[PDB]
Amino acid sequence: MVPGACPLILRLSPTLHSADLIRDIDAMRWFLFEDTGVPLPEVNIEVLPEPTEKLTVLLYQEPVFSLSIPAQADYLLIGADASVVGDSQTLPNGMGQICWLTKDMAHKAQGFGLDVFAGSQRISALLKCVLLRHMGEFIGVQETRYLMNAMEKNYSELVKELQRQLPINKIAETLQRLVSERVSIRDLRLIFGTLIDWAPREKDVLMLTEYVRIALRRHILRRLNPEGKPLPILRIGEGIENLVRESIRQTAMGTYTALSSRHKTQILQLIEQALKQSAKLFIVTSVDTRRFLRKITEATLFDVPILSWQELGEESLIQVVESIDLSEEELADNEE
Amino acid sequence: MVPGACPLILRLSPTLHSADLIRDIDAMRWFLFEDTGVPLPEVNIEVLPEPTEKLTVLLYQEPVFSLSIPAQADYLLIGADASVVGDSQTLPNGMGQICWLTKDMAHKAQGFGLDVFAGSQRISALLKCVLLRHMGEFIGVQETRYLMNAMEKNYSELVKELQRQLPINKIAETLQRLVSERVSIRDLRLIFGTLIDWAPREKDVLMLTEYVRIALRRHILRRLNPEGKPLPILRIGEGIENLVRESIRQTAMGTYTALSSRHKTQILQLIEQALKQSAKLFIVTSVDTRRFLRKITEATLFDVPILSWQELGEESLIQVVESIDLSEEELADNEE
Amino acid sequence: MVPGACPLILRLSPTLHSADLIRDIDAMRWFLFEDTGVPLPEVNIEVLPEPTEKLTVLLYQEPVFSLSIPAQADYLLIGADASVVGDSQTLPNGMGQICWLTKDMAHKAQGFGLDVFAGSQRISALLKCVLLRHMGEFIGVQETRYLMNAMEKNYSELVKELQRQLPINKIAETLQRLVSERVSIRDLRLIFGTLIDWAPREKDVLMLTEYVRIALRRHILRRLNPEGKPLPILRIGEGIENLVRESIRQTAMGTYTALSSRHKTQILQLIEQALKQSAKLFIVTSVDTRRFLRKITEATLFDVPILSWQELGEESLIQVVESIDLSEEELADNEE
Repeated sequence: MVPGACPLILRLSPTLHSADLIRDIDAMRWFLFEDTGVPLPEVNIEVLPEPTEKLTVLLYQEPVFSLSIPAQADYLLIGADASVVGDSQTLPNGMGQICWLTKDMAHKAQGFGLDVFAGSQRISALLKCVLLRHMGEFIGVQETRYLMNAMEKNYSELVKELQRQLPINKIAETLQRLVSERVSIRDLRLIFGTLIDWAPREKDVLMLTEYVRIALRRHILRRLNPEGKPLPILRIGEGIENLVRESIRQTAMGTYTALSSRHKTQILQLIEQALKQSAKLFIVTSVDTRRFLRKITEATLFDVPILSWQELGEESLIQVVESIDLSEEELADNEE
Repeated sequence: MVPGACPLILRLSPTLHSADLIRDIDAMRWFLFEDTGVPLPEVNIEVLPEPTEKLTVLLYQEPVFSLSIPAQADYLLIGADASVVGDSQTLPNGMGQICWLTKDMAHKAQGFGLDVFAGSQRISALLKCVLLRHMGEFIGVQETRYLMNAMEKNYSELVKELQRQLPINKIAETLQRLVSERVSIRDLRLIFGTLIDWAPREKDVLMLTEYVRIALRRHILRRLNPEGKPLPILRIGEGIENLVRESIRQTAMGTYTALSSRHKTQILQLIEQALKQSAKLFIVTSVDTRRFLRKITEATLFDVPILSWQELGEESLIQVVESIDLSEEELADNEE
Repeated sequence: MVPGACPLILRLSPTLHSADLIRDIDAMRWFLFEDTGVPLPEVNIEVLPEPTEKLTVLLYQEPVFSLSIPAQADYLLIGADASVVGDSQTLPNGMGQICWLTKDMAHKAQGFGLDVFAGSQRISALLKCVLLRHMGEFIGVQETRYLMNAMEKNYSELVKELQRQLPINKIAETLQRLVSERVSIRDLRLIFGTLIDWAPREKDVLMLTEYVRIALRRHILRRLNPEGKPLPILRIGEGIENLVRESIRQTAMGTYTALSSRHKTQILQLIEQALKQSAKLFIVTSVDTRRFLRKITEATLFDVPILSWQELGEESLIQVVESIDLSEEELADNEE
């Protein structure tokens, strides 16, 4: 009887198991560490006897992924596009769209300029997807202490000064709030430097997270669109920001937004409606109200990245696509 | 002469004893630990010479379970349904309904899609029931310290930070208030993380329990209805919440509800009456007054789970069944 | 010359001594420990040469029990009833009624469904009676420390937290006030848990005793009437409680009752008069004034148990028998 949940469990029918699943999942963990910077816990492989082909992924033993692979399913494609179509189903919890392809169709898709997974990889490229939706749960206080104890090899004075500046719970909160926005924390040295520089002059951890986001803005803007080509930007017009700035209320532990449910909701469906025009769009708002806006749209729209004007340097052009704007609701709609 | 009561004693006539009772009770304890997360103390088996077939379950040597199995009783069914009927009796203390079945009738019931216990299992499936009604008594201060000392293997910094945040009595109070609502505490890591994040900004342990309940809401909503099918929700109309919000009185150790016995009582019989329409219903109220409402209906209706609006995510639909509503009583009924 | 009185001395004529008195008294001590939870000190047997058959029981060397067994006395019955009668005498200090029976009459009484003591047991069943009248003197500060040092085997953190909460004299006071009401303290774990939960928010030890009584209310209601059959309840009407609530006066060390001797006395004889209708009755009053009422009737009526409304759960019915009520006296009788 040992307390503490088992962190990561992958349950598979013995048909799906193979000899290269171990090293494939190992390489998946290594790649995810190099990309997002959060060291994932080693996976526990459980063989579940079942005639029906099914796999499940268990985070802390709460079933969060469950999928049944069809019989003809041997080549896997993540996401859907116009060039290749056929046998597509939507992942649960709104994680997206996937397709199963035959040998020839998948060869054509691979030739078209995409990646096609076949064999044990079909597990990894699925498992990885799940991890990208639940990454923020693998960085807490103990994981933060592990990162700091690993960084005490080369940066001993940096870690010591940081500890003298901020207690470990605030560091863990900042790292978690960074990771839950798909901002990589591989560059821990710069993060610790920014928290040290901006720690004496600030007390709400959320502002520290904003500052660490700004100091990483080069990395963020590279990881969004790797090539220098301009990808679209959806500005928010001054109405919504001017609305939300009066929602800022300050207590001894920070500043929080207080908007009526009507304003929140209408913002959510209007943003959702305006995002159907193109597959990938980047929302943009002001610096002072970026975080608050994320806090009013993180629950439903998770994959959409909410940048800020200062987080885009003057070396990046804007390629404006739309202009979202609303006035208040309770006093009068005036835009809605 | 050794002080301290004997925790768990099962007294049986020598007829009921067997060779597989030891490992059966062991597996029962293991399953209950994996389900609810509270490590139960090892059971003491006492053989009670009695011609009459009778068993008793003793928590701290205060007889709390006493049942006499009939002579023809060899196959056991927990709960009653329309498909199978015959030889049904109600467990004491309002623990429910059970049936004893013959070999053929129990085979038919098992084929119908239920579980039938026969042999030593008839003890376990009964004993377990008792444990599910008294679980909250097996988590105190010493048990909390045992859990923390077990979690000091992998999460040392998490436990140290928690201790620096909250004294052990508040942690034990929070865990007990969680377990006495059938909220599993198997995921201790997330519980400690939430208590660490929300401990500096809060002093009434009951609010901390509310926050830990919210952070577990995915688990709670899975454990209530394991399948994604919508199961019924009984809302409470705004009258009762608007009534009870003025019952909140704040002292230096927290906020408590103060309602006249008339309001409490009328709420209890009206809820009890409205719950006879369906076997299983989930009450729903507001976030601010969930706990208080539980505190005014925990004594009589224990098995009914009282969720909250925020504890249900926007990814779960509502399947409204009824709408409970009352006004005040002392000033004027106005609904009653 | 050694300070400190000899705790328990039983003085007997050599006629009454036997070879099985040692183990009989040992089993008596063990049973009393399992029942009331207070570990009694080992008895010192003194042989007192006397032609007259007489025994004495000495608590701290102050003669408190003295009885002379008649010549024809070989079978002993404790208490008197209608079915068997003959050779009955009243124990001193109002401890009750006993009977000596011949072989055939005692056999008939045993067949009637009672217990009959013969031989060395006639000492034990008498000695035990004395112990049940003076139990509260065997739990002080040293005995409390012995109980806590025994409970430091399995509950180390529970005892440590309790000590950090309450000094040992308050714990001893609470245990003594519990034992002097025939409330068993065998379940020390729950008592310590309740004192830990309710210690920060309270300073008068008497309230802590009330809370520990409430948390034990299951044990208490079982030990009063072991079977689920309803046994009578004598309510007190609102007059006396409404009278006594203004007697509550609060000093820096707690709240005490201050009533004129007339009110006290009249309450005592009226209760005594109303209790002659039935052999066994349970007084009931409000939660706020139970303890005070006991404090105004403990001196004369000791054996009568004074429960409280909250100490009876809603699962127990009331079987009201009478309704005691009085108004004030000094201002005007108005009921008396």
